Amino acid sequence: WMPAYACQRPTPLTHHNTGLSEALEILAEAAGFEGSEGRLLTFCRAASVLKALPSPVTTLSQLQGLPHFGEHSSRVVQELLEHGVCEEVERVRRSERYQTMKLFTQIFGVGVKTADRWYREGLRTLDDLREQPQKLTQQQKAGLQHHQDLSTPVLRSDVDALQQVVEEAVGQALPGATVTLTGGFRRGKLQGHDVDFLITHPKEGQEAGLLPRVMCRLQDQGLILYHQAFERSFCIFRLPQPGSWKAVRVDLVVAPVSQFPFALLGWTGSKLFQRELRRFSRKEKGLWLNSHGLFDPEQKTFFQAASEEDIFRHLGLEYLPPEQRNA
DNA sequence: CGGCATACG
DNA sequence: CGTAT
DNA sequence: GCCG
Ligand SMILES: [Mg+2]
Ligand SMILES: [Mg+2]
Ligand code: NA
Repeated sequence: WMPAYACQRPTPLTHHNTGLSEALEILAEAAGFEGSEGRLLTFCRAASVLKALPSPVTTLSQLQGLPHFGEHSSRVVQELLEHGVCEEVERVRRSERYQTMKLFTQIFGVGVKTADRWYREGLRTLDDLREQPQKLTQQQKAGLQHHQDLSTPVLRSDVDALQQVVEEAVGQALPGATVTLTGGFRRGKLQGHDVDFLITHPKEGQEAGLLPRVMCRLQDQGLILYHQAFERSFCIFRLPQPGSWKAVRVDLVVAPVSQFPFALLGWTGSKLFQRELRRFSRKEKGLWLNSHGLFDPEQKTFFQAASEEDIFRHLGLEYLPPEQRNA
């Protein structure tokens, strides 16, 4: 009734076990702050299973037979059902370690490893970092200066305005090039913390060298608050606001049209969905999947895809639209 | 017990 | 090390 | 932390 891989089941954006999934994802996040990638994955998977259910979990027995629910995740659900709260989850929420690692990792340019080192040095607040800017990278200085704006959700109305200015710059850099909205917004999200665009051109090869030309034109228009040959660009855009503006994170990605279905699939997510899809491809089908293609290691050949539908078919999976990939 | 996705900047 | 889904 |  419940397949083991998230890519084998539709997962809508809104579901019937929000509180339970949120608690398990706290534990997944905390596992990540401690470098326990294995425990992070299990908690993430257990959370996604609940997102895929057709109704609320009301009794512990309803977890029987569900994949990725063992003693620990089941105990978390049990306590939430009996008391509306899970002691372990609440201890994590208020712990100084969790709050600081979460605060530091959400800085653009700060990963788990950097946040952990700063934590061990006694640092706890953003102003602690600001007072010692000599130890910050140029990327981290940008992320810290813009941290407040980058914490404000991006609205779908913002996305439309950004896509227009991106299309304009893309149109001058390479006539005929196209811009596709990807990421969480393509999955139907109404808010987000960044906007993701995928750029290609219908004539194979014409996209080569395109991203530097796009970036230089965006910068000349005064729209780039920060950015680093290349095919991925992690920028901070200047988004007009009523009587002012705000900083917004935008990712620009280029792919040749031959690889466009794979890049669209990869960059549409969710993150967990893509990990599960690549895991499923390798372990169940013996095929190697990434955002560039799908490789058969036996015949040493790449699978040609003209659409996401092609890719699902070549993996023996039923097609899922982006709005059902919210694992 | 091994494995846990796979890239690019 | 960071970034991305 | 859980699966095969
Ligand atoms: Mg995104
Ligand atoms: Mg992004
Ligand atoms: Na970060």
